[PDB]
Order: sequence, then structure tokens, then C-alpha cells
Amino acid sequence: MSLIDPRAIIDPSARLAADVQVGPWSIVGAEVEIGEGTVIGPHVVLKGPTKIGKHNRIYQFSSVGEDTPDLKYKGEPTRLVIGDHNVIREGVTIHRGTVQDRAETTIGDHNLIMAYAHIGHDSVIGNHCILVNNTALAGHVHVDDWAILSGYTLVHQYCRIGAHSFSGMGSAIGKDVPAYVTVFGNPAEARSMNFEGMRRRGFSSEAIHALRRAYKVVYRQGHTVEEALAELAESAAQFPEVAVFRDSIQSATRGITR
Amino acid sequence: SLIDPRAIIDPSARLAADVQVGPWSIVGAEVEIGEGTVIGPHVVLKGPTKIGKHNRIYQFSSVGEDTPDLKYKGEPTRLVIGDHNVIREGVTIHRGTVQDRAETTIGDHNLIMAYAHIGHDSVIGNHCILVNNTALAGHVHVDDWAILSGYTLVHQYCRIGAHSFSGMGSAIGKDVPAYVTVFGNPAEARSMNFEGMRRRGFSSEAIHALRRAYKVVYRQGHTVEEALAELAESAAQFPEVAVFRDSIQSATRGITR
Amino acid sequence: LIDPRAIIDPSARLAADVQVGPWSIVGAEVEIGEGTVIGPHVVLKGPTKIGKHNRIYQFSSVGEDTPDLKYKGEPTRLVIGDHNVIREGVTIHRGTVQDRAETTIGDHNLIMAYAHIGHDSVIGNHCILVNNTALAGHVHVDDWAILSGYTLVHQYCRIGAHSFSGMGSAIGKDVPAYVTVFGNPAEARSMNFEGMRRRGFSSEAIHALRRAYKVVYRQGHTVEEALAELAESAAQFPEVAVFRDSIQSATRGITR
Ligand SMILES: O=C(O)CCC(=O)c1cccc2ccccc12
Ligand SMILES: O=C(O)CCC(=O)c1cccc2ccccc12
Ligand SMILES: O=C(O)CCC(=O)c1cccc2ccccc12
Ligand SMILES: O=C(O)CCC(=O)c1cccc2ccccc12
Repeated sequence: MSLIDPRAIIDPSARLAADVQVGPWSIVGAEVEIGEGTVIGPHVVLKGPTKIGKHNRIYQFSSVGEDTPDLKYKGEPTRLVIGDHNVIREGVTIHRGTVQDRAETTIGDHNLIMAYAHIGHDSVIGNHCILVNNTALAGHVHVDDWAILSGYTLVHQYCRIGAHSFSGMGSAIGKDVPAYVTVFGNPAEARSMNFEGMRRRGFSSEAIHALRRAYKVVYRQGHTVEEALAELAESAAQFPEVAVFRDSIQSATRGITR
Repeated sequence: SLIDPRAIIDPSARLAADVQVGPWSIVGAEVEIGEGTVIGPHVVLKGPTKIGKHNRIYQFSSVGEDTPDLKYKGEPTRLVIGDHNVIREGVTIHRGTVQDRAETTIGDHNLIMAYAHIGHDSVIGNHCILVNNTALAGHVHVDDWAILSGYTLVHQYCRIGAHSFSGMGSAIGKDVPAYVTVFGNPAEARSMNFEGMRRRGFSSEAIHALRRAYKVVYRQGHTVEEALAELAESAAQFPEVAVFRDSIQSATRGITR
Repeated sequence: LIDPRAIIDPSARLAADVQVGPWSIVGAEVEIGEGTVIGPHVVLKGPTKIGKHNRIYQFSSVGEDTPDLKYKGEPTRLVIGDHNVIREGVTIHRGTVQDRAETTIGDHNLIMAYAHIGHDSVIGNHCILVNNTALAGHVHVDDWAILSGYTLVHQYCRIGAHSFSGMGSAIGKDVPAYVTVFGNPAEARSMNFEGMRRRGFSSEAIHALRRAYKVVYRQGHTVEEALAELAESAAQFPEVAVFRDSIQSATRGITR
């Protein structure tokens, strides 16, 4: 399934794999590597150094592997790494790393990035995440697996979005969102847990109840987070699902969304 | 000539004789374009899609793409746009899903401003304005003359009533009755669009009957069941109040309060 | 320098070393100054002047007509100065005859991806408009202002020198010089001291502006009493005169 439209500009240092497609008026820039079966639409701008894995799909008007704009981050080389089976919709902007942080922006596998979403310098996205239309990761954002950020979710620099978490549309996130937690509003506020997400992805009823207890332990009982960690220790040893919640509290860099 | 020679026209596309297409635009398989329509440069049209007459579609617009929505599995769904519409810079419009009616529908005399998004299965009527970055998530019904201010977000299945108004940055999760003004995240009911009613030449008598109708729904501690009973009389007298009352009766997600 | 896949209207006015990328349009009555790089997939429309050492990124539409129902095809203008960065998919509309028939941008401005500069807006120098910031129309942004991501500004609002909006701010009244605003609707929080240090303000000016803020926001004064009370400090510190003038010139009212 290989088709390179001759109206595309492929840099001589660019590398295409088996069954790669590139649509008309797209740019595949110097030091861009595209893996097996990846389909690039028309009017795409790819810049490097960038590595894209297998069976990805990048839509028109997207700018993937651009430099972060503030000419105060003005160092090179900086990397973008994209895994496999990712969908990047119309007009998505993805920026490479900065030498004054990770020197890399990282995206894993099976992610859906919907139209006009922004992924800022040095962000890390895991696997099976959904960033709905116009979601903006300001920079240095960590989104763990199965997270869903609803349309127009803004995320401040350095925030961690926990596994299976959920933001409502127009949420503005200024602190870490623990794993499984649902946040709404500007500024973002914890509501409940993504119980629906746990169910759809086959979480045991015991796991789900231990996470309902785990939520109370952290949010409702007036405990210091050290007190909360010690309280969760046992349920965390029983339930890998609770340990994921505990780990997100523990590693929270400047507080949790309350 | 009127079709730029740097444009890609699929052989299966049907274009009325005076249609213009700018350079580096794509008119995909099973795209129909009616008389007097101008497609600018850098436009992607995908089908199956019917665009009517005297429309204008600006650079960087994606009209007729598949929804990324997980429940779409490549079914042969449709997009219909009527006549006299303006689609500005970078607008996205997605085709329908078979789970609903298999069609995204836009009417006539609509102004859809830059980076607006019209989600799978949405229905827009006539003379609507979607300001910059308005996003209809999917299955959204926007009735005639509705104005959605910039960065207005609309949840799946919401109904936006005729002559309604949203303030900028409004996040709508519940239905907006006809005539109602909503503001904020989450959206809150403030009043009725009296400025829009006067702009359209409504009668003093119809405006007054709608002023009183708002009070009955929103300011008398009535349940909606009770409010609907109380509106029956004035709804029987005034078509404008019938439209308001019908929008509440048809408000499946509940009404914005 | 001019990619042969670009379209340059004959009536365009490109200076010696201007670069235009592939599949970009430099339309009629579009002037571009020395050292300016037009990226690929850019649309320029005129009447428009673009100064020197500018960078305009892909999928930008610079100089389009406002879709505003009050515009009607008149030959309104867009003027951009020097050393500006206009990022991916930015929209800049030309003016209307209802105001000064001109949209204006000064020097050293950073306008990030999908930002919108509506008809008749006036941006000064060394401003940052972060991603998806929107100036609805007739918005004045004075020098060194920072508007964070998805800041929305209602028509006619003035954004004062060194002011700061937090992400998702929705501004419906003027923001005085130096003031930090957040939320929808925007509310005043504090002053932009990081901005004052970035400018090498003396601690004396920074202390005077710290005082000036309290006099306006924290001492239950009316604007007029605040303006009267600020005359001493304003006559002494130009920095405070900037604060004071920005409140004096807000006949709409100030973000509270
Ligand atoms: O069809 C898509 O939208 C994805 C791949 C693509 O853009 C493409 C690849 C090769 C040749 C083409 C000729 C015309 C239009 C698109 C293409
Ligand atoms: O279900 C929820 O809570 C929000 C739904 C939502 O954010 C969404 C979904 C799909 C496409 C969209 C496009 C634009 C804006 C929002 C969306
Ligand atoms: O709080 C912070 O750290 C971010 C401040 C902000 O709004 C921002 C800054 C830089 C790039 C961005 C891209 C998209 C959205 C927001 C931003
Ligand atoms: O807020 C006002 O002053 C007008 C209402 C509005 O939302 C608007 C109007 C025109 C262009 C716009 C561009 C971007 C965002 C908002 C607008």
C-alpha cells in the first residue's frame, strides 16, 4: 500500500518505510522517519528530528514536529517520538522537545488526537489516550494511559494527567489530576471517578469499590497526603488498580486537583 | 478558467458550470457543488457530500471528513449543505453516522466563522451564526437565527432553539430553549434575545407574551410539567410562544437554567 | 527565495531578500519588508503592509476581510511592523470604515497558533498572544501585554502595558497596565512584577506600583479618588503614570 504523491516535498534525509502514503502538498522534512503503513494526508507539515512508528494516520493542516514558538527556547537538536496506531486529526500542532528540559516530546500507541489539539514541547503521552478538539497541553505535560481530555481542555505546564482520568469540556487544569479522577471547570475541580471508564475497560466490582474507598481516603477525610498514602498501602497491595491511584498521589509534583 | 488547474477534482464529482475552485483544493469522489459556489484555495472536500448554490468555503476548511468518533466504522454516510452559506477559515464539518440518520445537515444563509466545528449528525437550520471556534460535539440541532458566540462548546445531542444566543466561552450541556440567552461554563439562562426579536421585526404583543412565558418556565418554581400546562393558553394564542413551548417539550437533555 | 510553487500577484511589492514558501499566496496590494520569511501554505490578502524580519507560519490567513455583517467590501488596511512571529493557522482581519479602517500590529510581537486578531484591533510592541487567543474587534493591546492560551477579548476592550491574562480568561472590560486577570468572567488578582523585573524596573517604581494597585483595588476607593490619590506617585514615576493613564482612559470601566 505505498503511494508517495509527487506534489509532496520529501527531504533527501527523510526515511519512509514499507506501505507509507504521503498526500499532495505535504512536507516530509529533514531527519523525519515514518514507519510501516503510516498514512500522511495532504497539506501536512512534518519537521524533524522526528520518528513516527507504524500504522499512524496524520490529517491535513497538521504541523507535526515544529519548534516551540518562544524564541527563548532556541536550542537544537530536539526530538519528537510518536509510536504506532495513533490518529492525529485536522490541524493538530505537535512541538518537539527543548534542550532546557527533556529534549523530546513523546507519544506512545493507540492515541486519538482530534482536530486542532496542541501538544506542547516536552509533553509525554502514554497509550490509548483521547485528546478531543482543541485540547492544549502547554508544555512538559504527562498524560498516562486511557486518559480522556474533553474538547478545549487547557493543561498548565508540568501537570500530570493520571491513567483513566477524565476532564469535562473547557476544563482548565492547573494541578495534577490523579488516576481515574473526573475534573470540570475553570479552574478545574475534582468531581468523582471515571467509574464508566473503569466498567467499559473491564475493572472488577471489587477494584471499583476499592477505588471509591480510595477516593474518599484522599478527598473527604481531612488526612495529610502522607496519612492518605499509609491508609491506601493495604488496598494498593491488594488491587493494582488502587496502586495506580496511590502512585499518582505520591508522584504529584505540586499538589492534586481538589 | 474557474476550476484552478492545480485543484484535484475526482472524476465522480458533479460541479455546476460556474463553480470556482482555487489552487491546491480537493473535490473528492461523490462531492456535488451547486451553481455560483466559490471554493477557495487549500480546501479539502470529501463525500458523499452535496453543497448547494452561492456558498463560499475559505482556505484550510475540511468539509465532509469522517468523524473520528469510535462508533463510526466507515459506513457510507452523507453531508448536505444548502445555499448562501459562508464557511470561513479552517472550519471542520464531519458526515453523519448510521447510528443516527446517516447525515450531517446544514440549511441556508448560515455564517460559520473560523475554526468552527460541526460534528457528525448535527442539523443547522437557516440564518444561524457560529462565531470563531464554536464546537458542536455531534447530533446537535441548531434552529433558525441562533447566534453562538466565539468558543461556544455544545455537548452531543443538545438542541439550540430558534433566535437563541450564547455568550462567548459558553459551555452548553443542556438544551437552550428558543429565544433564550445563555452565558458561562456551565451555561446559565439569563433572559430572552429581545435585541434579536426586534432586529427580526417581531410584534410588541409577541415579545410581551414571550417575556411572560420566560417567567412561567424559569421564575415561578413550576416543574417543567407544570410550566408546560401553564404555557398551553399563550402557546395556543402566539406562534412565538408555541415555538418556545415546543423547544421545552422537545428538550431531551433538560433545559438550561 | 520565492518558491516557484507560490502565487505572487503582479501588484504585490516584495523587497530583495523576502522568502515565500511553496503553495503560499501573496495577493494584490500586499507589501512585504526586508528579511521577512513567508512559510508554505500561507494566504496574504491586502491592502496590507508587512514590515521587516517577520516570520509567518503555515495555514495562516493574514489580511482577510472580517465576516462581520457591518463590513461591506471597502478598501480597509492591515499594517504589521518588524520582528513579529505569526505561528500556525493564525487569522488577522483588516479594518472597517466604522472605526479607522485599519488593523495595526507593532514590533517584536509573538502571536501563537490559531490566535485571532479581529478587525480594527491595535497591538503595540513585545506582546505575546498565546495559542487560540481571540481579539473579537477594536481591541487595543499595549506594549509587553501577555494573553495566556484561549484568552477571549470582547470588542472595544483595552489591554494595558505589561498586563497578564491567565489561560481561558474572558475579558469584558479594560485591563489596566500591569494587572493580572483570570477566569470567565476575568477578575483582577495582582500586578505583573515578573514583567517589571523583565524591564529592569527600579525597586522604587515596583514599590510605587505595588502601592498604586492597593489604592485602586484594596482600599475601597472609587476610580476618581484613586486617580486623585495616584497623582503624586504618577508625576514622580513614569511607570505609575502608565498604570494611572490606563485607568483614566477606561470610560468602559476596569476589570475588578
Ligand atoms: O486520502 C487521504 O486523505 C490520505 C492519504 C493521501 O492524502 C494521499 C496519498 C497519495 C495520493 C493522494 C492523491 C490525492 C489525495 C490524497 C492522496
Ligand atoms: O461527553 C463529554 O463530556 C464532552 C463531549 C466532548 O467533549 C466532545 C466529543 C467529541 C467531539 C467534540 C468536539 C468538540 C467539542 C467537544 C467534543
Ligand atoms: O500555565 C502554563 O504554564 C501555561 C500558560 C499558557 O497559557 C501557555 C503557554 C505556552 C503555550 C501554551 C499553549 C497552549 C495553551 C496555553 C499555553
Ligand atoms: O464579544 C464581542 O464583543 C462579540 C461577540 C463574539 O463572541 C465575537 C464576535 C466577532 C468575532 C469574534 C471572534 C472571536 C471570538 C469572539 C467573537
